[PDB]
Amino acid sequence: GNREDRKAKVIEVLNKARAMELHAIHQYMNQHYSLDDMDYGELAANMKLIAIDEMRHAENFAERIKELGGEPTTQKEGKVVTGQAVPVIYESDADQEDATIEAYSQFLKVCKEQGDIVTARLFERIIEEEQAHLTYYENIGSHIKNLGDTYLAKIAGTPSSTGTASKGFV
Amino acid sequence: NREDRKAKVIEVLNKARAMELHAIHQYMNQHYSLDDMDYGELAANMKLIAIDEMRHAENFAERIKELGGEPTTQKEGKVVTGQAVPVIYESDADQEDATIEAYSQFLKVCKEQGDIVTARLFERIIEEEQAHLTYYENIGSHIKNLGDTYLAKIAGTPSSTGTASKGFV
Amino acid sequence: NREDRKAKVIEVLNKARAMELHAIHQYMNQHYSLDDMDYGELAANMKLIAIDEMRHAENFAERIKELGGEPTTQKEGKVVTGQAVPVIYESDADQEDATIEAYSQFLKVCKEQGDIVTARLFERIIEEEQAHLTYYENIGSHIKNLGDTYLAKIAGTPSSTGTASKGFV
Amino acid sequence: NREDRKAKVIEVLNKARAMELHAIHQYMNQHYSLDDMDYGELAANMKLIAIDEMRHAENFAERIKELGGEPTTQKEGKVVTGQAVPVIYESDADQEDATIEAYSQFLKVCKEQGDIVTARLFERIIEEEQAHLTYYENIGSHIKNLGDTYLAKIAGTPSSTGTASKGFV
Amino acid sequence: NREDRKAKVIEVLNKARAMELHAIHQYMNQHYSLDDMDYGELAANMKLIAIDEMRHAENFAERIKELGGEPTTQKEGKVVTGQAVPVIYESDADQEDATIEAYSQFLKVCKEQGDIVTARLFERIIEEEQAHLTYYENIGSHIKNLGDTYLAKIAGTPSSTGTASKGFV
Amino acid sequence: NREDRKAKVIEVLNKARAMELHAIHQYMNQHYSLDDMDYGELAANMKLIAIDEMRHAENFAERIKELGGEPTTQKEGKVVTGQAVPVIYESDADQEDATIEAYSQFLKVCKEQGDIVTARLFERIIEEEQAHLTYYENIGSHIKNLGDTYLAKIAGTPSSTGTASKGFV
Ligand code: FEC
Ligand code: FEC
Ligand code: FEC
Ligand SMILES: [Fe+2]
Ligand SMILES: [Fe+2]
Ligand SMILES: [Fe+2]
Ligand SMILES: [Fe+2]
Ligand SMILES: [Fe+2]
Ligand SMILES: [Fe+2]
Ligand SMILES: [Fe+2]
Ligand SMILES: [Fe+2]
Ligand SMILES: [Fe+2]
Ligand SMILES: [Fe+2]
Ligand SMILES: [Fe+2]
Ligand SMILES: [Fe+2]
Repeated sequence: GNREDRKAKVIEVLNKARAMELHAIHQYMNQHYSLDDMDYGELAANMKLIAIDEMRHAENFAERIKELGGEPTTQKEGKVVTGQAVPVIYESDADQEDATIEAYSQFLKVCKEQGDIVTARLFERIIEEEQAHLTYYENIGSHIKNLGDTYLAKIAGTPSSTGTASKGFV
Repeated sequence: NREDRKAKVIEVLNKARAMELHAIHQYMNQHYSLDDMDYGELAANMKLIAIDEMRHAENFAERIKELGGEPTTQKEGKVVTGQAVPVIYESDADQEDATIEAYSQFLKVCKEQGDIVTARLFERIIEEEQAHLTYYENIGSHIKNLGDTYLAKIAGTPSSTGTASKGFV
Repeated sequence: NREDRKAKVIEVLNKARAMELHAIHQYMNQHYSLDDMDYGELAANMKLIAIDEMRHAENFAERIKELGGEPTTQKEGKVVTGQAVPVIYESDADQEDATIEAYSQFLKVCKEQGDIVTARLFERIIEEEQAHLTYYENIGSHIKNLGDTYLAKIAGTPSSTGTASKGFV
Repeated sequence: NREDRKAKVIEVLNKARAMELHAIHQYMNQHYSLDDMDYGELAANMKLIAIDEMRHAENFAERIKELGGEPTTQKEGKVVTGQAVPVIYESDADQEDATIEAYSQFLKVCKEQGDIVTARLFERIIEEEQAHLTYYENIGSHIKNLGDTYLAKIAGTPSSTGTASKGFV
Repeated sequence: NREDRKAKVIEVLNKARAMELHAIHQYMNQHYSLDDMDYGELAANMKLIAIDEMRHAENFAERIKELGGEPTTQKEGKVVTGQAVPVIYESDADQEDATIEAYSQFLKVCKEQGDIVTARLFERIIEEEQAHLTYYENIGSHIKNLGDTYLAKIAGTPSSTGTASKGFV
Repeated sequence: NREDRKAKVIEVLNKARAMELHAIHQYMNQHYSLDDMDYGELAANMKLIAIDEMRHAENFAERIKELGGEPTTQKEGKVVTGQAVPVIYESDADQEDATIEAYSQFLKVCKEQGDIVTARLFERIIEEEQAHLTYYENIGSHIKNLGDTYLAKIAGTPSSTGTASKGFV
């Protein structure tokens, strides 16, 4: 289609992806608070670090949406599942990252269809980061499945720090 | 006694966290606009304040967990988009003021319920909200009183908030 | 005057009765939750104490009739739903304590009105409420000091309160 | 969807439960009067029918819990007091007849929402309401057709409903 | 058509029977593992539910024979092995829920084909499946909320389901 | 070695269990027909023998678990349906004979693998299969020698195998 139409179709998949990120941020941070509460430090820490990757994805999608003339969404897609036990956390996050990669690859095809190279490349890079998340989650899930409590005993009491504090305003 | 007290504090903690979640999205939205407008300094500071609200959201969640509750994932209120520069600063000062007002009452509940740790948490965050309020009031005043000469000075400034986010990848 | 002495005692009996009707709904509400949760012995004793409150309600009504009045059908206050197990026992203890205080005052009115039979009725029921209070305090103390290890013991226990309600059908 | 079908059944379950709570209070009110009038066998059967409704109210509440809902604690409508013996059996019949009509409709909703278990629960309770209906129409007919000649035979009969309520104390 | 009405019902009867054959092997597989882990009460009840499934399979076959059909000997789906304890009670609950959904559809086919006797069979068995579902949910809830503290209680319990097989030798 | 000795025995145990699963379905299929034909004593005894096979399948499964294995859920071969009464008893005699042959080879492996306990399990079960074999040969002999005169005697006889199999519901 025309210039405006081309931007609009891409703005639409960008807002769908971004809404998926917003969901991931809250879901992963929800699991983070639980892991932290259970005092599984290394697990709690990497979960937050992955939530921060999703915050960056959300921001990148937003910045591209503005560059195309659109308005970045503020609504998350789907609802957050709370109270998941450890094995459910890792099995569900693996499923969610898989679904994400599936959807983002369809979104990339749309960008290519609309002749938007820059946005297509954005999705490409982010899909590669989602793959890292998927592999991480699959591996934790696999050890939980195969090694049970004996694997968890080693994470118990480990540091949970994600580094120096959030460069903020105050 | 104890059980009732805990439940009442968890309720105000979640109300506050819900307000933090609103603020994160509202400020980041305005941050995208300022960046798009290329007012770097305003863009940068708006995001840094958004990261303060993220840390508030997280401190509330952690206290909620310590008290046996579940931290909410829904924001309070709707995000307003398309605000022009004068409206951004007038509204944000209004939001910060209202936030301090509500948190002050939340604080009071914590004291009535005998929860000193949660009261101290609110106290600390309220002091950080006062800093946000003052910042927004100040930008608002210079936009009211000086416009362009002031905005031309912000035009083209760096919008970097420092080194990139420690993440997983 | 005989009629005013009766009117005055019927008044406190209906207040008491309304409190019983509340307690029936409140404790049975909790019973449905404990059953759902499959905490058998706890569900069963909760319902057994509710049945005590039904009996109280019944005895208050029969004395009211004896005095020429009309037993009320409205419960005092409202029932709290969705209470978690720690809150169930803390609040139920609270409620029994408040009942004994209330009833201790109603008994005073009876004596003041020269009604020995109603006064003895309140005295007999008050001792039963003491038994309810001690029970709830005891469970409350176990859930506080032992938490999930105590509940693990109750998990899956029988929830029978004996033979089913003899009824009409 | 699954949650929509459960919510719709919970709604008609809560309506029915509110009708049961009302029947419990209405019929026990009459029981207090019949006992006061010293018509023991009428009073005893009235209380046994109220206990049937208590058991219906409990069954509905348990099924509501199984479906994830919250059982109501509010009765439907208002309790009429001070009814005379002819009015008692005339209105109890009307009420039983109206409950069977409503429950037949509630049953239809369960089926529409594909809830077999709840349909059979309504089905079984309707057959018990029918036994209540028949009892009230029969007593009502004797009071209307025979009056005092018939009541003379009930005067001073036993009112016991058997061994008293297993309770907590 | 008389023959076609029977044919359609026999088809849903064979489909339900195939689900029953599956449940039998799936539950007994988990029974062998729970016994292997020496959680007697859980192993025992798991095997008692399997035996309920054997009886449903048998009742379906008998109705199929009455209708002139041939009872299937293939199970629907495959058995999952090596499940961990939380997975056992999560899947069985899911499987009981799915069974109820289907049997209610099967019931509708019988009514449409005007087979009252078969519909009534499905109705009764659906009530039994609901008792199974409730059981699995309760165990999975205790494993979820109490973990090993609950299992410690079960460890080393008797696994007896009673007197042995009334068989031929 | 120890594991390989266990693995070889698990293999013949699972082969035996697959044969039991087949006999259960094969014999119950014939039980369904015999009942439909209303030859009760024959239908009763066929079901009783299938319950014996159920027990064998269970003992094999239990032994497999003891050796670290997974009990198979797949049956050996196919169920033949629609067999005439004479074919039923000739084939089952033939099936029992072959099982004893196979079982006797399986016992050998146990001994070669140094597994005394599993060899003794096969030994006790082989004695039961011989009881089954004699039974089936006896009936085939009456059908061959006496035909319809034998069946006239069994027609309308009781088919019960006892009170229902105690289950969960
Ligand atoms: C971008 C973006 C969004 C999307 C908002 C939108 O509406 O577009 C975004 C959204 C969220 C939201 C929700 C939450 C709240 C989640 C919850 O509590 O459930 C949420 C929570 C946090 N983020 Fe977040 N954010 N965010 C960054 C960017 C974005 N953030 C950058 C950058 C940093 C910088 C990290 C640093 O260096 O300290 C960063 C850090 C945090 C920390 C870590 C703070 C600490 O440990 O001190 C927490 C907690
Ligand atoms: C269930 C349930 C409810 C509904 C509460 C809810 O919110 O779901 C429930 C509600 C009430 C309410 C009001 C009253 C008060 C009636 C009035 O005074 O108007 C009320 C009254 C009575 N109930 Fe009650 N019910 N109910 C049982 C179950 C429930 N009942 C079971 C079971 C038994 C067992 C029968 C026995 O063995 O005595 C039992 C017995 C009684 C007796 C008999 C005491 C005695 O004779 O010693 C009286 C009076
Ligand atoms: C063990 C075992 C298996 C193998 C499953 C596995 O994968 O390990 C086993 C498998 C099967 C299978 C198929 C069927 C279905 C037959 C068919 O319809 O083809 C099958 C069918 C039945 N079993 Fe069964 N089972 N099972 C016992 C043990 C085992 N069961 C025990 C124990 C009892 C207990 C009876 C008692 O003494 O009370 C018993 C009884 C029955 C009854 C009798 C019901 C009644 O008369 O009420 C029927 C029908
Ligand atoms: Fe992402
Ligand atoms: Fe991701
Ligand atoms: Fe804040
Ligand atoms: Fe602020
Ligand atoms: Fe009481
Ligand atoms: Fe009490
Ligand atoms: Fe009723
Ligand atoms: Fe009724
Ligand atoms: Fe079944
Ligand atoms: Fe079942
Ligand atoms: Fe066998
Ligand atoms: Fe055999």
